[PDB]
Amino acid sequence: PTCDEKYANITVDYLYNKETKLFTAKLNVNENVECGNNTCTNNEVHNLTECKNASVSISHNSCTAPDKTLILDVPPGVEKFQLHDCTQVEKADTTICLKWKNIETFTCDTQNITYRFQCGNMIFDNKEIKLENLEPEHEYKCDSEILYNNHKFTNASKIIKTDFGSPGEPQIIFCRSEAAHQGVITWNPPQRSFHNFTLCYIKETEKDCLNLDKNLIKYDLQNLKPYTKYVLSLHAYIIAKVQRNGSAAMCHFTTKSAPPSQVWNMTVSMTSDNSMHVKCRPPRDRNGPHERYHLEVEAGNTLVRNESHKNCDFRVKDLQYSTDYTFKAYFHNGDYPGEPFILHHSTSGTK
Ligand SMILES: *[C@@H]1O[C@H](CO)[C@@H](O)[C@H](O)[C@H]1NC(C)=O
Ligand SMILES: *[C@@H]1O[C@H](CO)[C@@H](O)[C@H](O)[C@H]1NC(C)=O
Ligand SMILES: *[C@@H]1O[C@H](CO)[C@@H](O)[C@H](O)[C@H]1NC(C)=O
Ligand SMILES: *[C@@H]1O[C@H](CO)[C@@H](O)[C@H](O)[C@H]1NC(C)=O
Ligand SMILES: *[C@@H]1O[C@H](CO)[C@@H](O)[C@H](O)[C@H]1NC(C)=O
Repeated sequence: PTCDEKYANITVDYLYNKETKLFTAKLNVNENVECGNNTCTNNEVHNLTECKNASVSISHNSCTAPDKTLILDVPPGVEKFQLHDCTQVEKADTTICLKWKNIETFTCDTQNITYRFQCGNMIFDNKEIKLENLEPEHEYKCDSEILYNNHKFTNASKIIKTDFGSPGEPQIIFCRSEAAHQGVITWNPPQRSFHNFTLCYIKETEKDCLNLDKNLIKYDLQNLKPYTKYVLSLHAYIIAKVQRNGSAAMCHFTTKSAPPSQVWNMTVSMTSDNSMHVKCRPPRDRNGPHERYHLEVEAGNTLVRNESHKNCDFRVKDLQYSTDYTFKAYFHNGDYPGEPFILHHSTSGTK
């Protein structure tokens, strides 16, 4: 057939010379072809400017006239594109973002420029791509190429590593309280890589948190309130490109009861010449399960009266006249009594 017939579907490969900033067009043909005015030694058209059309008329002894007129639509310079890692730092442990950047202008129409990627075995067609649900602490090879009129003119590879993902959780051997103001937590460290621990103890109203060293596996909880339930939470964390907290292990205990605080604002007031009215306010810290107010009346370093009520209101009647009395009032929570509030008041009249 005609050379236009034999070479109607001829393909070209573009080879960039970084030193000259010029392209070579390699004609994809077996036989040593002849080119018109312009020479094509071997089967290569040399020194082509980027983004400029060149015409080549192709013939061979095996085909007749007309010659195959081939238009070389030369691509942009390879150094005008850069493969950039756009990965979001908060999601670096499970994601990859890659994007080609156009670092210098070129006159070629961008509508004929296509970008391809292969990450693992997934194939993408776009200027930028995103991979999600990646396993942390792994390495992946993402290959990419750029096409002009579906012809590859450049390519690159990017090897990416995924950051440090979620450690924890630690295992509690036991968390208990053997005292009223103290508690303890015994645990085992998690198998994953971590930087430190976080302990939080929650009571009814307050929540207190602490950062402990990664080396210790026991914590002595000090300065606790008697007869109160504490919900402990222990988790491990790591400082990667962002802080990553692991799962939290939970445990609880109620601290032991203790003697209550002293009763508040105790008063003794005369109701007659031989009778007193004793009243006080509840202790700030009851520290126990039940409620009871006790009154001890002493005279001459000897206990003369011992009364108890649900409320701190005592009417001490029919006492001896002209006698100095000691009034010891205290709360009893059911488990322990409180330190007595001591007041002295003497009776009037004469015996
Ligand atoms: C293009 O891909 C080939 C493998 O297909 C590779 O050998 C070559 O180095 C890549 N080019 C660049 C500049 O990364
Ligand atoms: C744990 O936290 C403290 C601050 O609370 C910090 O000074 C210390 O360096 C951390 N430990 C480790 C091993 O990173
Ligand atoms: C991670 O733990 C720290 C305390 O170590 C806390 O301030 C932060 O809010 C926690 N974040 C999450 C998402 O659990
Ligand atoms: C005790 O009660 C009296 C009378 O109500 C009051 O003036 C005083 O401020 C109270 N003291 C305390 C410590 O609450
Ligand atoms: C007063 O009675 C209480 C309640 O039974 C008792 O615990 C306490 O010992 C008595 N006081 C004295 C000084 O005996």
